Amino acid sequence: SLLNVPAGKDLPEDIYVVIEIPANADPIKYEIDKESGALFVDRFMSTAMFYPCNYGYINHTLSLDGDPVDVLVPTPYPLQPGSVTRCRPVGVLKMTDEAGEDAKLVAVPHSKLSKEYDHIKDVNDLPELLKAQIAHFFEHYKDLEKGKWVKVEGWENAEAAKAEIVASFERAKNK
Amino acid sequence: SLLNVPAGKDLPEDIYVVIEIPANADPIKYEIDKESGALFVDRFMSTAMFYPCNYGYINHTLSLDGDPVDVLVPTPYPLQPGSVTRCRPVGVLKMTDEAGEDAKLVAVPHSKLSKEYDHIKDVNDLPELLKAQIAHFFEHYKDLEKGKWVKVEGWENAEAAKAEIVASFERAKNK
Amino acid sequence: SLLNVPAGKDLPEDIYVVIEIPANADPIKYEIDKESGALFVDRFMSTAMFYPCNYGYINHTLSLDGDPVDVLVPTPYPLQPGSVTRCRPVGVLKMTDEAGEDAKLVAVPHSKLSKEYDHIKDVNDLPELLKAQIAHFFEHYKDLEKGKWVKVEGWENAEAAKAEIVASFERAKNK
Amino acid sequence: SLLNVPAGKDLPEDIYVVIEIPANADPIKYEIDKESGALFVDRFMSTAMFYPCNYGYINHTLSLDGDPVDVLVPTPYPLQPGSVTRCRPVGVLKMTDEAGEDAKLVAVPHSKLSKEYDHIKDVNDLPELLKAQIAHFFEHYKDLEKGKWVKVEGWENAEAAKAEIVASFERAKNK
Amino acid sequence: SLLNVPAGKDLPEDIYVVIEIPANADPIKYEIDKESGALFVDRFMSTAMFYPCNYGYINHTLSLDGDPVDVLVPTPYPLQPGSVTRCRPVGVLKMTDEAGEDAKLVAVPHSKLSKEYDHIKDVNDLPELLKAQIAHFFEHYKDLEKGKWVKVEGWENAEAAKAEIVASFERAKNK
Amino acid sequence: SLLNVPAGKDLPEDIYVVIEIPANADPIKYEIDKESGALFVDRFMSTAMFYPCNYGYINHTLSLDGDPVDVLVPTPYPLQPGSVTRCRPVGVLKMTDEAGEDAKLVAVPHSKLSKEYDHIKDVNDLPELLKAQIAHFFEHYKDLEKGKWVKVEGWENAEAAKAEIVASFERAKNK
Ligand SMILES: [Ca+2]
Ligand SMILES: [Ca+2]
Ligand SMILES: [Ca+2]
Ligand SMILES: [Ca+2]
Ligand SMILES: [Ca+2]
Ligand SMILES: [Ca+2]
Ligand SMILES: [Ca+2]
Ligand SMILES: [Ca+2]
Ligand SMILES: [Ca+2]
Ligand SMILES: [Ca+2]
Ligand SMILES: [Ca+2]
Ligand SMILES: [Ca+2]
Ligand SMILES: [Ca+2]
Ligand SMILES: [Ca+2]
Ligand SMILES: [Ca+2]
Ligand SMILES: [Ca+2]
Ligand SMILES: [Ca+2]
Ligand SMILES: [Ca+2]
Ligand SMILES: [Ca+2]
Ligand SMILES: [Ca+2]
Ligand SMILES: [Ca+2]
Ligand SMILES: [Ca+2]
Ligand SMILES: [Ca+2]
Ligand SMILES: [Ca+2]
Ligand SMILES: [Ca+2]
Ligand SMILES: [Ca+2]
Ligand SMILES: [Ca+2]
Ligand SMILES: [Ca+2]
Ligand SMILES: [Ca+2]
Ligand SMILES: [Ca+2]
Ligand SMILES: [Cl-]
Ligand SMILES: [Cl-]
Ligand SMILES: [Cl-]
Ligand SMILES: [Cl-]
Ligand SMILES: [Cl-]
Ligand SMILES: [Cl-]
Ligand SMILES: [Cl-]
Ligand SMILES: [Cl-]
Ligand SMILES: [Cl-]
Ligand SMILES: [Cl-]
Ligand SMILES: [Cl-]
Ligand SMILES: [Cl-]
Ligand SMILES: [Cl-]
Ligand SMILES: [Cl-]
Ligand SMILES: [Cl-]
Ligand SMILES: [Cl-]
Ligand SMILES: [Cl-]
Ligand SMILES: [Cl-]
Ligand code: NA
Ligand code: NA
Ligand code: NA
Ligand code: NA
Ligand code: NA
Ligand code: NA
Repeated sequence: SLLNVPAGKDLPEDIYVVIEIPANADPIKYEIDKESGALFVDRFMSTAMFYPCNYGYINHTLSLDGDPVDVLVPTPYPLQPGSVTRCRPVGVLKMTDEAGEDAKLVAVPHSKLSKEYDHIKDVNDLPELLKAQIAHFFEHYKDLEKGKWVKVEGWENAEAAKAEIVASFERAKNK
Repeated sequence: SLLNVPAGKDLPEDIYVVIEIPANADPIKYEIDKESGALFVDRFMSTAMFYPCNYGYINHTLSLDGDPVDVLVPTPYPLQPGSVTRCRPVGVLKMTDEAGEDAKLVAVPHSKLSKEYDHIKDVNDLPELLKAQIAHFFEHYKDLEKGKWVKVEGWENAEAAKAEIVASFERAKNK
Repeated sequence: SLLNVPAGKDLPEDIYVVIEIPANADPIKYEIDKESGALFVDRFMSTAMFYPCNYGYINHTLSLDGDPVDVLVPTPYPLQPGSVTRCRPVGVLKMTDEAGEDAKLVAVPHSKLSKEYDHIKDVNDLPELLKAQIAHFFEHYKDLEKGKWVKVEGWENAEAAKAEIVASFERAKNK
Repeated sequence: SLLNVPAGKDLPEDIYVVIEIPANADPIKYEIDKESGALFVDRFMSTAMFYPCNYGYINHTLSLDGDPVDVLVPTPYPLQPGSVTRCRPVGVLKMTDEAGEDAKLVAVPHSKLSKEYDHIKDVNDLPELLKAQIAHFFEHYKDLEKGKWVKVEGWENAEAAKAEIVASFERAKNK
Repeated sequence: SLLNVPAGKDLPEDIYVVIEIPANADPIKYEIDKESGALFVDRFMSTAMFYPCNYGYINHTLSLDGDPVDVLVPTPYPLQPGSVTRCRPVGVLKMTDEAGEDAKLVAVPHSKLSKEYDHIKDVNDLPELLKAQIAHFFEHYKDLEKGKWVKVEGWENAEAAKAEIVASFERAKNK
Repeated sequence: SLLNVPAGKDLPEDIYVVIEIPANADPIKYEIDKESGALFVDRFMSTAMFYPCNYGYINHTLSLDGDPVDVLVPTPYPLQPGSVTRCRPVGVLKMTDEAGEDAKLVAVPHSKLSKEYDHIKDVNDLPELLKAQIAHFFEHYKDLEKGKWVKVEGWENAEAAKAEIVASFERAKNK
């Protein structure tokens, strides 16, 4: 099932991301259920916003927030919910929510899937417009949901992203 | 797998529906296979009709027709086949087919997913147009399939819907 | 051409809206060009937001901002850019932008097109979620465009909407 | 504008059809307005049905019902509303509605656009499933609209279709 | 899971195909992973081409190339990735790639799903345009991927397709 | 109508392109008719290929092939057929077809529509993958259409593109 997919072929540079929400999609927040492996509806979003990239997680990781590491994956065409993509981390957006710190990584399709993103090596290589759009999304998408809130802090580099992956992989392994 | 998803967090008011057919979709009737959990094509429909809401079933239920309880779920945007949505029953359409009685429940997204449908408490609160469209769909979608037929009987209330859920949950539990 | 379509069969209660941007669409702001009648791209929006309803204008009207009256039209399914829909005003959102006051009307499909929206008679009958989503959209969609900004003021009723239509129709007639 | 497009390069075998409603579309009945050339919404259909082929009319024709000849055009992919396709008539479905007789022609893409439909020479060459789906659509799509109704009579051949085209072209020419 | 679906109810005439890539889709080559049953991205294709039919495989088969038998399934509407369709083989396209011979079967929806394809009994009954489009796709889709290449050889009949199914089913059974 | 749209606000650097075919679309080749301004179907393409960018022309230009200048416009989201986009030329692909030389320009959305493409100043700044995909498309899309053929020659720079625009604008002006 999706529950058995590796974290990656060679973490932290070569990872797999399980997609929950496609790019360019309707505002339905899906989440894989840890017990069943099934895709559940978490929310029908109240804001007229959409996730700016495909969105999902790295299996077999455990962040300090109790969930697997969250990742945004830009692609040329939107991915299927429940599919798995090989990727390479390039940066991370830090933010604070009602529960504490959080982080949203950005990882690009691995070179074996396409050469398209090979030129993006670190966070400064992501388009400025894309980074601004991502920050604005996380800052505002919960504006109409009482109880949940997000304050965006700022971007960090690929080494910071990779550190989150390794820390969270080792935490899961040792759980 | 989808085979392991609960009937609901607190039946009959708080249920899960496993979606087989999205709203606003092409006329492909999908059904989850009980053995494998996979989504199979049942039919490429002959009529130029579409399911009027997302359509699926309540897992771990057994109706007198030998299948899990059938449910229609209105949503703001169409759901993914194979996804699971938390919902609240509000009414039921009774009908007769080539095999006997049947029923098609209507359940709305649970308040935790969105406040949108909180105002729909019972069958009289569903829009008249939606109810008429649903009845017309079930009356006619099999008009060109020899062997299968449906005669729509009429709507009943949320208590009737809830009774079907409980009866069919207890039948499954006791199988 | 679109340039020759009436303001309405019986203003201000029975109007036509020329659609520029569909509901549930990609974030491309289109505008009809007054000279040619053609649909031009105004902007590829920087924010990950979408217009919450179909959006367009009432032909043969002139508001104090120099443009025809702006209208949002909820529909069951998204409309085609460049199409024309008969509608009935129900409310108006007032706002301030870099140039001055503005207003975004809401008008629902006319009863002759469908009975669906007949129950919405005034602004209090629009769903609260929809109104909040609309306000949030206009408050934030220009957050990443330097030079353009919007501060949302608040909703007014169908009589206020109708007054804007009549004032702007008479201004155009007298230009 | 669309108002100036010919009936055809060589009627009745080689015609142009102005498309109003795409195949595989949402249930929005569009109609071109004779005065403006603009695409208007006629109806948001109440039934959960869709037009089985692209649907439109032959310009510069006048049938006994006061409108241009109505035509269904099967294509491999859905057409744009307002576009024009070169086609060849192959058959006609006769029907009675609240106003009198009507007819819905079927015309296939001309050989110059594609060889795909060259094998369909007459009404017996259309797939049986397609013909049944078309008849069922026209029989039922107005089932929930009070005031409008349709009783389907039966299919006739390409010569019958061609006769309707010629009669209606000559009626328009002589208006 | 998808891993447990039969090869077919009555091979080689009555088979199941697990769909990986829908018809009319974006150029994302998906493949089910043998270990997990999950849908992985194999490639973001470099060419502006799309798979001409739905594409997938027959479970519990093993061809000489080490993978299950590959099958193209024409349908009236595109299928969901990960869904399963009952079908009937009608022909096979032979080709050579960087690793050796290959074959791409064509199988049509089984009569129980629809009567639409019952008239296609053998390879000569497939439309010429469809066969040419399929051959051209496989000849060119890898033109921009270094390392992978395809030279199309030619079509063979339903008996040849059926022989591949049986040989590959027996090879798997005996592994 | 579309017939009255300028070539551009300040040719050759600041042009308008009238879109005929969206990005990421079905394989339907549309062309605006010079007489009517309407969008006609030219071809239902036989190959399983799609135009790699939005495609259209510069109005009020006349190339040596008798038609307005042809332009590809990359955008973040596909454009509407018949819409008009302000753009800036960056390069040109030269090719030979059954009638003689041809050229396909590439122009990016103007800075006023978005900052996204400001970094693309000349042909070397276009992604290599995109350029290869475009060349491969034009080399192969007519492979199954008898009578029409294309041999791709190679790319030239923004000055070459601009020269084509000016030459063809002056030819039209002087017709
Ligand atoms: Ca979308
Ligand atoms: Ca998560
Ligand atoms: Ca969080
Ligand atoms: Ca997290
Ligand atoms: Ca915030
Ligand atoms: Ca649909
Ligand atoms: Ca069922
Ligand atoms: Ca039944
Ligand atoms: Ca049942
Ligand atoms: Ca019936
Ligand atoms: Ca959308
Ligand atoms: Ca405006
Ligand atoms: Ca303004
Ligand atoms: Ca205004
Ligand atoms: Ca603001
Ligand atoms: Ca559709
Ligand atoms: Ca008509
Ligand atoms: Ca009629
Ligand atoms: Ca008629
Ligand atoms: Ca009838
Ligand atoms: Ca497509
Ligand atoms: Ca395979
Ligand atoms: Ca191979
Ligand atoms: Ca193979
Ligand atoms: Ca080759
Ligand atoms: Ca597409
Ligand atoms: Ca051209
Ligand atoms: Ca040419
Ligand atoms: Ca040219
Ligand atoms: Ca060539
Ligand atoms: Cl792992
Ligand atoms: Cl993306
Ligand atoms: Cl990589
Ligand atoms: Cl349970
Ligand atoms: Cl729905
Ligand atoms: Cl609830
Ligand atoms: Cl007027
Ligand atoms: Cl809407
Ligand atoms: Cl009204
Ligand atoms: Cl004419
Ligand atoms: Cl069609
Ligand atoms: Cl022909
Ligand atoms: Cl088996
Ligand atoms: Cl297909
Ligand atoms: Cl069969
Ligand atoms: Cl000009
Ligand atoms: Cl593009
Ligand atoms: Cl510019
Ligand atoms: Na909030
Ligand atoms: Na039947
Ligand atoms: Na701004
Ligand atoms: Na009726
Ligand atoms: Na290659
Ligand atoms: Na050719």
